[PDB]
Amino acid sequence: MNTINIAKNDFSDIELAAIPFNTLADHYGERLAREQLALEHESYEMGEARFRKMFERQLKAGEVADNAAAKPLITTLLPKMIARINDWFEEVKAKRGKRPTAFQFLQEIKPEAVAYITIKTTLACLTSNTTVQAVASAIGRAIEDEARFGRIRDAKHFKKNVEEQLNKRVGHVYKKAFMQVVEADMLSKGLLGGEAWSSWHKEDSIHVGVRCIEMLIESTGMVSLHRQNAGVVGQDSETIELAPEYAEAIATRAGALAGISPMFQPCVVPPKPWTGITGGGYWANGRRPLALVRTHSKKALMRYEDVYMPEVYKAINIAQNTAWKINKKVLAVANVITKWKHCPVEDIPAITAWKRAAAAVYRKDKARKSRRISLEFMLEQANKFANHKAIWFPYNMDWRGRVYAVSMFNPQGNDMTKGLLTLAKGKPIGKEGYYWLKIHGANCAGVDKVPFPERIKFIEENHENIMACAKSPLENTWWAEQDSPFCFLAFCFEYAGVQHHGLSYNCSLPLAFDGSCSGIQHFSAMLRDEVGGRAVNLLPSETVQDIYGIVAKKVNEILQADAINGTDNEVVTVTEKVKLGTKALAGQWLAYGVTRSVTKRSVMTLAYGSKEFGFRQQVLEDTIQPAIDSGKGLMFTQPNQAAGYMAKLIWESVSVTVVAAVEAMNWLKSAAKLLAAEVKDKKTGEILRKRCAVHWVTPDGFPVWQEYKKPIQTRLNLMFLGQSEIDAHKQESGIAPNFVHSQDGSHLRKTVVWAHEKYGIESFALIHDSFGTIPADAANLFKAVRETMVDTYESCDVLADFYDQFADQLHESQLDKMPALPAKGNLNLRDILESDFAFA
Amino acid sequence: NTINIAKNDFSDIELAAIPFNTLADHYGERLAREQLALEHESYEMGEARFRKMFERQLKAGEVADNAAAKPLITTLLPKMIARINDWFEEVKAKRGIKPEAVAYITIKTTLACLTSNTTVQAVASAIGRAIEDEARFGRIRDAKHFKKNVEEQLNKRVGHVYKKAFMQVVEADMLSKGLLGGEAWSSWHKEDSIHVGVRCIEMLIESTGMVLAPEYAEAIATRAGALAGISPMFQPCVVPPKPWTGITGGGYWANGRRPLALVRTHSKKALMRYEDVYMPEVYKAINIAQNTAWKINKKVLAVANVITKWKHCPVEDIPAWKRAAAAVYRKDKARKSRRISLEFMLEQANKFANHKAIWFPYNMDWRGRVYAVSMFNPQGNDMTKGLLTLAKGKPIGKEGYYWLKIHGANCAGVDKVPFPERIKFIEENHENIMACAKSPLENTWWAEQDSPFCFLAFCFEYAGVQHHGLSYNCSLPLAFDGSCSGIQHFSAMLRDEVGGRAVNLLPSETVQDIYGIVAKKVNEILQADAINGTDNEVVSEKVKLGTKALAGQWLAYGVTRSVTKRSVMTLAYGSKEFGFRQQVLEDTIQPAIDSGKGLMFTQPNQAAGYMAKLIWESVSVTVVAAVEAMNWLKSAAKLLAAEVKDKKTGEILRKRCAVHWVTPDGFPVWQEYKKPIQTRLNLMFLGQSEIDAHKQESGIAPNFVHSQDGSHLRKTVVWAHEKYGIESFALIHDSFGTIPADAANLFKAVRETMVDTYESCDVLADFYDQFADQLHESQLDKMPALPAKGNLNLRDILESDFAFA
DNA sequence: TCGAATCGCCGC
RNA sequence: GCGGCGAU
DNA sequence: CGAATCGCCGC
RNA sequence: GCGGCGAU
Repeated sequence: MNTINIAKNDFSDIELAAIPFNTLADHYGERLAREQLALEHESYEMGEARFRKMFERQLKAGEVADNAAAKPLITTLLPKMIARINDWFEEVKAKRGKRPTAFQFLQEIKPEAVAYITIKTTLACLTSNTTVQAVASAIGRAIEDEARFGRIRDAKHFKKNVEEQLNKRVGHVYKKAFMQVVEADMLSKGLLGGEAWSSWHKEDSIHVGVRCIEMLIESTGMVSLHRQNAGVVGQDSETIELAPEYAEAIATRAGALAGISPMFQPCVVPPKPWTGITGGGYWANGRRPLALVRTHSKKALMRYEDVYMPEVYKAINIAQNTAWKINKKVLAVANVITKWKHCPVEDIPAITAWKRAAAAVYRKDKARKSRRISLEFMLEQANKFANHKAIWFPYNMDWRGRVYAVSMFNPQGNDMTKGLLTLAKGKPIGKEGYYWLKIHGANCAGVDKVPFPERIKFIEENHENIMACAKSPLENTWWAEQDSPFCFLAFCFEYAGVQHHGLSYNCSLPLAFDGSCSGIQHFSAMLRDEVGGRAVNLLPSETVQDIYGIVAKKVNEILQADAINGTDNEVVTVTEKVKLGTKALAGQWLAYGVTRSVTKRSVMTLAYGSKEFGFRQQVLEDTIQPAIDSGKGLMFTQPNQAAGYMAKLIWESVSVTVVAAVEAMNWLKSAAKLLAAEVKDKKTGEILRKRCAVHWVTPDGFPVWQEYKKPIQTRLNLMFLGQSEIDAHKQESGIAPNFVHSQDGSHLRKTVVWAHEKYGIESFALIHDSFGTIPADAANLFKAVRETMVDTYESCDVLADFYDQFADQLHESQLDKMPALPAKGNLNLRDILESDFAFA
Repeated sequence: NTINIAKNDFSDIELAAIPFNTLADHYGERLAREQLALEHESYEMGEARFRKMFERQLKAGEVADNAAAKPLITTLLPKMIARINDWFEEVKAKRGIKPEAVAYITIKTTLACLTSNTTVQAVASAIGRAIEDEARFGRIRDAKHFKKNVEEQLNKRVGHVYKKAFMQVVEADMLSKGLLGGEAWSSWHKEDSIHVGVRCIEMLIESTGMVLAPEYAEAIATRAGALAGISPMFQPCVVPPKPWTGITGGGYWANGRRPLALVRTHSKKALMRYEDVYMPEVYKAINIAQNTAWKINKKVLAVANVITKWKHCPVEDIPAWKRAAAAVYRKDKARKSRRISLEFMLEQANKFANHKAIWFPYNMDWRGRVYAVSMFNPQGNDMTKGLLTLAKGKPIGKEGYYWLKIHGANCAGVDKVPFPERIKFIEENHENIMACAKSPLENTWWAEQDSPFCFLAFCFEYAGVQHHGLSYNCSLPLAFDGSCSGIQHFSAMLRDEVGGRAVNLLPSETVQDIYGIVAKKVNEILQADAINGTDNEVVSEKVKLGTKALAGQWLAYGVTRSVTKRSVMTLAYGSKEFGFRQQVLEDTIQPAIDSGKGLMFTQPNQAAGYMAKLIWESVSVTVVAAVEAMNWLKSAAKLLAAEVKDKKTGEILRKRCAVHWVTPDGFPVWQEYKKPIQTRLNLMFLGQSEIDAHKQESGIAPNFVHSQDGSHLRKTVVWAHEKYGIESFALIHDSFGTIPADAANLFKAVRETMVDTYESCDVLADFYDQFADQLHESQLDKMPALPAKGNLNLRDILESDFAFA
């Protein structure tokens, strides 16, 4: 209800405590220590204010039970209510006479569901008319709504196709409106048994809630009952109050939670070097200390305390030390255009389907608001730190070891954020620096599928356009028309500077180089796949290699062959419909024209574990369904048959193109499945080998543990929200994408330390496979990122090491099931050193 | 005043809510209640022990020694210490012992006076005496080289007065020499010593509120209360132990404030590392070991009960030099100490004498060696072993009777002869064994043996077989011990054939005495050394005795297995030629001088040093694998513990690193010896976070070999239980025992596990794989290579009868 | 019978 | 958890 | 200066 | 921590 302010004493400690102050002051002076500790203090202040506004809205909406401060108490009272429900039902049955008027109503709703519906609706009613009648009414109408529309949910098979559309709607009235529509539809089909719901009358609903209110006072006792003006027929009223201890418990938990949810901001001094698991980054001893590894359990964090990973610690601290500053020139442009357009680069002037169209505009209206709120935060943070000579971002890691910045405004964000951020410590650009400055500008414009010589040609041909954009960014919109506009505009400014000030010009712009498909690149390196490696530019090639265009080419080759040969159409009975043959289906697709657009997402999702089944849903939504809406797709007479046909063709094309990827992810999936199973002798039933997690260690020395854990029980209501064992399926789903991500994290970490030690590089722009530095150091970073990758996969056999980790854990029945290690290929790793387009 | 945790807290250990039916359905309610009563009582008994100890410290002003008073003192010392220097600055600013010691001496003397004259003068006068006592005596400490010699004698002295008498005598000897300065101690003015006191008191009240303040008095009390609850006197189980399914909670069934831990670790973090580890075979061994059902040998107990009332030690004295006078004092302390342990062991054995079976929970140390949890357990002294026998029995049979005879002759001490002789000794004394069994009080022959109570328990069973034939059921454990487990294990992994004969690992016609082997080699050097030796040369001026001259004395005295004996048992523990020279003097040169012999040794230390290099050289050629291994593991640990810094920069390339290895059973062990950066020691008063390089080096070789034998023991019990019917195991770290019928099968199993493990695993190479990445670029050139494999075949091990393991 | 990557921000 | 945004 | 572990008792 | 005893 009412929460005392954390801020007055406990946030005051952040600036007061001497040991955090002295440690900061010794490194960077008292005054930078003053600013940093006050800034970290404000970060905690902003975070507490964030909680208070959300709590106020949730209290107003009756959604306090949804808030985290109210979840712990509800978990305690819920069993007591349920037990009292079940006993009441048994006690009412035992007694003889007319059954109480709520008995029948309470029965169709699950005893768990009534329990939560009463607690939430009573908490909603009390925190937002305390009379028992209004709350009993409010309970009853909620019980009936779960009763009437629940019938649809459990029926179930049809509900699975209406489940998503229910979720896509926001707000109870919209959820209820949609459910009245489906109920009418399914009643017309006769699915619900043809039984139209007879609405409860008001006096019934009142009696439903009162029995619930009584039942909580006996069992739980949070609410208590009070009678006003007893014995007077006019004013005899009964009222409901919350137990103060329970209100104090949410209030204590609300305050406890507000002090541990800061809004992290950039540092005005270099971030605190990591010496251990906790307390890196920000310098204050804080209520929410940073962790080196972002984990879901304290235990998975504790495993890292013992481990000796000097190279992991060095890489994070080097990355933290990178000095950034706000690009004021970009910020000047963004401050203007943002006031005029919701998205500044969105609409530049330049020279059943209806139901699906309505869903699109609804999503578009959501997307506009969500996009703009992120924009407003980034600009405000950018304008805040604009006048600082440098700022710094702390770094930590996810549980797989990938590196992420900690502050909400960070260099790993969207274009506008990336454009608003530049490095602080620049060097004179030089001939080689100018060259990569133009290559970077070419990539920001979207000229990336072309060799470097034509990338330079594109920049130099558009010299006058680039110059005009830098001189008047508001008068020439050409930069906004580019693929990465603000980052392109950032290049335009530095390009203009080099021409004004020559090659002596000091440029501090981050020149990002990104691996084309890092997962397939890594998988191709492990098993030495030549064909896969060439497709992802691991091996030197005549031109840049587009894996989508390659797969599209192989798809089109099948289509042309399946147009001359291939099955005729046939008629199949279904519970008679025509089943289109491959010859018909090929003709439809050739009529559409299959490009890299048709195959792109399928290749991207390959590292995530997607296969032929998942491609059909991709193909339908990405190309076929938009084609029908556009008035194309007359060829797609049966859309699902076309998608399934094309998904087969994409999967065959992908698997023969990158064999190492397909084989390696299968081997890891088989490993996790065996380890995640419980081994029980069928006759005895006893479990011989328990369910086991998956663990490996990166060549960088980062350990990682995959323990996806499933909760035992869960509850779900239609209109109100729902409120450990190893999850074997998530273990198999996650093992291959997580393993390859742990490798690219090690590659990134090994790159920054190698670029820092062999070469002089001190500034790093890092987005998981994108490696950036100032132009003067661009050539060496290009060198460094290739040298690391060749070294690890010459030094280490990551899959064989992985096998050595879990081979002991395997049970004797499982060993025949385990596949062998995939065969190595003919690729030579030293060709990666001379590969122009790997970028990594 | 200490609150009684026992009232509410020892109801929590009872845990009379976790269904005792969990125990009661499987084993019966009375036994379940008794077990829960026993664990409850075990916690109560320990609390009473703490209280009696605490009171005695209270009477003697020793509360500052007690752990309950420490955590305040460590909080209050630096605030005090800061205030000492603050006045030191103020007095230095205005013209008009260590600071830590002044703080510690003030706090201890004040707390003692209040614990046991509350006047401000009386305490300051006592505090003034201690500071003056520290200054005069501390001059000897800070001189220092001679202090290193007298330090050991101060440590042997006990009681503030008795250390003072010694330091008084040494100061005279130093001064009658003149070593401390010739300046006698200048006695503090009695009014100045009270002035120093008052001054230190006044600082204490300003720095801390302790002067005693109530909050500090309840802090000792609440901590003392918590410490009485976590120190139980563990008792044997009357039901089978709870199987270990995890890191904690095994063994005893009751939920406790101090649950059992699978691995005994000094740090909670070291225990936490074992939770993630999957070691199924380690868990099996502990659970089968816990499942062994024991019974108290009543016949042994009746004999023990009477002789313990008549003799301080039942078997010590049977009717059949100033340093020496210090030793008889030690014997008087010895005679006491054994009696307290004896009386408790008798008390427990009588307490459980009527139970049809008792069980012992098990856990392990950080090296993985398996220890029984109860204070009364089968890993005790000869009388404790004799009081305990297995409950499960099988008819003895011809094979079992043979091993019963073999066990008896080992208890008699005939363990250096072949098995047919060991058999023969028994029937030669067959009439004496009967008489000992028939009337143990009338015949004292059983007490004369090397392991009398075990030999008496053998006498009872040997009589029992003769009464009822081979049909008679015997449940007595028959323990067989490897001659030297460390040398055996080291010789196997490096395939040293020469070592294997010495430890009887190879099949041999006769038992091999490794002490005899090294001694014969020493004699051979000594004989040659008389023929060729460095001449005596004179380097006051003293003549150094030539190697031939030193040989002549040693040859006149002679060298026997006993002289070499220690240097090889110490060798597994890591002792070296430097260490050897002392022990040779103490064991062989010192008793000769008391005997009147040692006339030949003109200089004892010259003989000890000359001897020392002869055992070490003879040891090195006798067991080359054991020496060659131990250097490699030590060399590794030294590199891991060292810090690598850029010589000019000092920036640390590699931190001090602990060493880690995994036993073939899968038990992991991490060796992290840690040394505090600062420590305070006072001469007259009690003494009060980096890897310790010397401890890491000193410990790695013996700790590694212990982890292997524990892995072997754990492997042996699982192998013996699964391949063979054996369900009852008597285990003492390398001694394997079972009922006589099952002995021959365990006799087989202990070989098979040892052979199978070293054929399958190269343990030292695996150890390299663990620290290989940790080694720095400078260290890799320094690191020695792995010692070479030898020509020993491990298939010979299963054939040897004398290895016993 | 079922199902068909990680991290953050905002909203409920 | 659900809805949307963004990063790889 | 620097020459095994685990218990119990005592200080 | 130091001293004594025991197990290996």
